Amino acid sequence: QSALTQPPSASGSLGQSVTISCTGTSSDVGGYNYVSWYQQHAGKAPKVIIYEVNKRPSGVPDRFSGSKSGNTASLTVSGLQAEDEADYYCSSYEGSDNFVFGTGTKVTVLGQPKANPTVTLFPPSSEELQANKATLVCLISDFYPGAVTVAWKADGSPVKAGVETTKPSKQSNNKYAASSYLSLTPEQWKSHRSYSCQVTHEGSTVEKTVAPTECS
Amino acid sequence: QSALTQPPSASGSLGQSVTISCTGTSSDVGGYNYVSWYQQHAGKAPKVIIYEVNKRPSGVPDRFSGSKSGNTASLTVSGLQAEDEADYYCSSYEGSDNFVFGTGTKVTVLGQPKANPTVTLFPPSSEELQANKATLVCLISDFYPGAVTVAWKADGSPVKAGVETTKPSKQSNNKYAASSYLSLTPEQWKSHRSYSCQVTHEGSTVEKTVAPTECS
Amino acid sequence: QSALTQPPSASGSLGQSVTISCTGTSSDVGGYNYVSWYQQHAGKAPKVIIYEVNKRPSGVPDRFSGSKSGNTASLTVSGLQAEDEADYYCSSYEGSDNFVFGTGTKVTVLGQPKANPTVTLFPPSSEELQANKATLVCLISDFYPGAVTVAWKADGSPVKAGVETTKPSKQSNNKYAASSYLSLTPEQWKSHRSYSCQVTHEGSTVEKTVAPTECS
Amino acid sequence: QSALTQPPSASGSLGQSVTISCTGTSSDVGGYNYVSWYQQHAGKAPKVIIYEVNKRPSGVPDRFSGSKSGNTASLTVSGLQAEDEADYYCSSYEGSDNFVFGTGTKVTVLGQPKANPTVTLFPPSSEELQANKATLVCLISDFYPGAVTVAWKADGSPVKAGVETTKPSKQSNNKYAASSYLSLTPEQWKSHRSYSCQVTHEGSTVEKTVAPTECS
Repeated sequence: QSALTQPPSASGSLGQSVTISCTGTSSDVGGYNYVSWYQQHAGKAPKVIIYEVNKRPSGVPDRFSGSKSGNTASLTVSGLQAEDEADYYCSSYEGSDNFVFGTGTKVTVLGQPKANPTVTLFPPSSEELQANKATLVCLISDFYPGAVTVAWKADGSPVKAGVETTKPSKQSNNKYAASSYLSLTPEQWKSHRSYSCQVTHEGSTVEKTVAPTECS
Repeated sequence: QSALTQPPSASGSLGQSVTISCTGTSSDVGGYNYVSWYQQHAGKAPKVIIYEVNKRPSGVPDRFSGSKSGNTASLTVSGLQAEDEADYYCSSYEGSDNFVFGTGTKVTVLGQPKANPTVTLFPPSSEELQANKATLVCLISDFYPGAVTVAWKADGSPVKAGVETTKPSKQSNNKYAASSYLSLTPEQWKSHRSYSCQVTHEGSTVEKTVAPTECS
Repeated sequence: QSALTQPPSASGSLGQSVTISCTGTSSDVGGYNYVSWYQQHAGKAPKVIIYEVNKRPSGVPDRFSGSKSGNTASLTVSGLQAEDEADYYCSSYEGSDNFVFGTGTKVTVLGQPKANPTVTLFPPSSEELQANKATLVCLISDFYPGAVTVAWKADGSPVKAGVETTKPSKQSNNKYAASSYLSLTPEQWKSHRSYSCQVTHEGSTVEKTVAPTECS
Repeated sequence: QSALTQPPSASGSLGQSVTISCTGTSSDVGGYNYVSWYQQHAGKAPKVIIYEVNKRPSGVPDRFSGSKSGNTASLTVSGLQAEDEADYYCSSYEGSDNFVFGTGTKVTVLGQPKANPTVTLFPPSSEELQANKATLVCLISDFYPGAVTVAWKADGSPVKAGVETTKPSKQSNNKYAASSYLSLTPEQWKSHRSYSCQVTHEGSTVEKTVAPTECS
């Protein structure tokens, strides 16, 4: 369906203002005047915090803003101490036996660290070399801002047919951790050059390449 | 506060029919209509799936209605389909632009086969150990239920303050499984005798010890 | 033969919602409509209670609908009301004047309070015994569940080939209880020491012995 | 609602023809041309055996008849060996968010005896004279044709406010048995003259009177 184009996590420094945008089509969000922005303060009941454009229900606060920028719907939060710490959802109204929601701009800043992802790439074992099950597993410990873009490449170009990514979590301090792994035939492996696991941030990134070969 | 009464949890089969009950004030669901429901599954953005009272866009197969007796507004999926089970929610106009919604349900639907669990662990590359440490990662690829525990054993005894786990899953509408990680350097590693991961799951315990696999 | 698939038994509460599923050939419920349902409770004459597919005359409060996904035509009572529990049935035109109907359901609805049982036995008039026999009759007036047994004891020991019982009930939408009868003449009577009726019911046993009551 | 006026049990002698009638109003059954007559061969799925007037589905037999006698709807069964042994239901179509069913003319003849009801009347006990609970219980053993009209009178005239009648049954040979009892204050009892329990057949009847009074 639609996508209502939303960055992943917006990560300020308390006493801040962010803009979350929401691109759709030109029809809706563009011409159309009905955008809605809700808040799931750690999921559950994402409340309507913004409706119409910059309109606001009653049992929702101030500090809370939003515009219909001739093609992008944007919410501007301007404070953010112990308010934005929510999942944020942008929704586009329209008359098609539907009405659009977008992707999840989640907010926080309450943590300690906004330190980086720790990735490693464990290319296939003997599960693969013998057991013939070609699994390269790409791992990410010690996060702080839990945001995991990951993209794999197959020798040069994108790769993504039989690859999974474990929605993330990590205890102890919290931080965050997660995985992404790919499973195919041996050869698809040993016949092939290299696999890349690049988790991404904005002012973050880390890339990694595992390549085929031999034993002792 | 404007809450929408609805149970926190639903159950059923896939042979008969399920009904979630969204109840409120005559204000919201008494003398007003405009009860929309959304299909959310923790991570995709909620889907309008009965609007007004029982009006439904491509997504309602058919007997996936809702109607509102008095102010007790129940949506029924007649039949029931092996979907994923999580959150359904109802919002009504409660009028003066201040929409409100009942939370919950989720589901307990037989008609999805329990699975058994499939492990992959990949401590290696084949240097890892001569030069530093790498780290041990265990991956249960799958098994339906999502009700488990993993331990790791160093030739017979659990090592300690040397373990990190937590997640249920991802997948699409398939299963639930996660991955464990221990840092064990070299001798911490092999000096360690040999390592099984111990997947105690639903009365069946499964597990793989790994020793000399070398390079894959 | 033209049968209408529907479960033989339904269950639920009175807090949520129940759905009975009437499924058949596209002939009946595929490309034809005209699925009517009747509320029968073993003794009153069945009541049309969703006609065509979800059209309903005074009797449907409201969310007491039915809809037909594909040919799986489910009727939902949203809410559910402490009714009596027994038979619901669906008939569709299956066209060429040869209507057909699914049988069953009945119900298992919490939301009706179990009762305890209340006995009355009346062997007498006050001559009965000097002149012939009369007969012993025991009446449990009531108690909700309807899951029991009655014995009769002649000062401690069950007499034999001297007993007749069987029934669940009547009442309106209240309870279930019945009445026992033993013919015991005179001496067969008092020569008999004294008679308790023994109502073994749902883990609680209740019972009344009767001796000298004389005339009432 | 309606009543669709139907005698209770029609009781031939095999190789016979009976007429079951169905009076309603003048509107329906009268003018109206839609009567329907179904068969519950010991309950469950009462099939449509007659529709329109004398029209008959396909998987139903011959021997089976029915007319729309300008105000009474009648079915004439003409054979009856091992066919009529059913509950029989007369139904009147009409356009009032309804469609009428009538009362239950049940059929049989397969038995041994078409012998009479055995009634007794156990007027209040000490439950009543002391316990102050005024219960006169009217009992009917050894039936063959299970048909129990019962009517109580209070000194002369009808009586029926707090009186029950246990839908009937009896094991051993079968036959049939049942009860009917009345519960009121002592005085309503001892202040009052007499209570009558008349079970009725057609070419049957039995009447019984219990009157108030004293002990030893």
